[PDB]
Amino acid sequence: HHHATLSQVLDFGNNPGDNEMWIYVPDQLAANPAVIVALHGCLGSAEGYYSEVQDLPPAADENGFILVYPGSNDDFHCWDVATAESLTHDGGSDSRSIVNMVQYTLDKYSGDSSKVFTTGSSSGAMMSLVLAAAYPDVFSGVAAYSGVPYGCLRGSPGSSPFTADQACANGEVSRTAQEWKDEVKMAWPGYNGTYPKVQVWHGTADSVISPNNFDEEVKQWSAVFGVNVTKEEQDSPLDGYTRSIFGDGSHFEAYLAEGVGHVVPTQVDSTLRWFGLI
Ligand SMILES: *[C@@H]1O[C@H](CO)[C@@H](O)[C@H](O)[C@H]1NC(C)=O
Repeated sequence: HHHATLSQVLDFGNNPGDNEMWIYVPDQLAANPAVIVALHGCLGSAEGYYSEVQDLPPAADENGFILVYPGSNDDFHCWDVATAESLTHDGGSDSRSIVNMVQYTLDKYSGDSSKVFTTGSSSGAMMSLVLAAAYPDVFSGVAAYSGVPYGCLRGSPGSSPFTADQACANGEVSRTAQEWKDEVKMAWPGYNGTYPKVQVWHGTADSVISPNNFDEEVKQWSAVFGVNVTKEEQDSPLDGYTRSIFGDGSHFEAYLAEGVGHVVPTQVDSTLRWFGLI
């Protein structure tokens, strides 16, 4: 029988970041399919991430949504989370290319523009929060595994963990919740609108991206949404994962995984439930 496979899309429109686009389209789609953008980490690739999170493609088969795997061949295969272009709405670079991949997909498959989501690990988690801050008009939910608060690397000469200024990855950058909220506002000056629901994950033993970044991400998004922790669930979804539920639970939740390092493995069902797809 025919089987869907990951395939590179060689022309998806304008590509300011000079990125690759790969797509997994199930053989049977929902009538108005959702789109999940799945973002690899540094030194990774679209094909690598397709293998790294093995439960995503079967979930697409079961639910009839489309997976878009962008790929970066620049800066140690890291996503640009440092330049003004990538960090800003309509600015350019990788984030605009990713949005163009989304628009290509919505147009070709008559997809549901209200059901575009993004998930990523490490560098890809960092980019997922860039997409949340700079393109909240495109994305309705994000799931960031082992990343860094939006804007931490603003101005940096690169976005990999090998640059000279490694203050963010080393956990040395602490800003107030208000400062992190104002950072998010800088992604789209004058925008006073919604932001996609944000789910963040980090491991307490991460030697690459300090778990201090989890605390900074919590400050950032609790300020954006104006929420505080209302409930904590132990061992949720797995032993040692502490789930922090903020407000009424509809905008921001966070998971700190005891003993886990770089990166927290993707919990597909937790992320799909967050996106409302299951
Ligand atoms: C956006 O919100 C700020 C307060 O955060 C306010 O000063 C500004 O007037 C608002 N923009 C518009 C167009 O109303």
